Amino acid sequence: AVRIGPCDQVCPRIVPERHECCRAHGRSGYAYCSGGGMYCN
Repeated sequence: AVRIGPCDQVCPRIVPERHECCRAHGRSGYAYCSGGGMYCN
């Protein structure tokens, strides 16, 4: 699990946008937002 660029910005967005960030950045999918940035699977 790692952090994506806009994932922190699209974290508070809807549901399809949250999974779209990780999937669009070559990541497994949306996992959770901790500390000060969103983290993908």
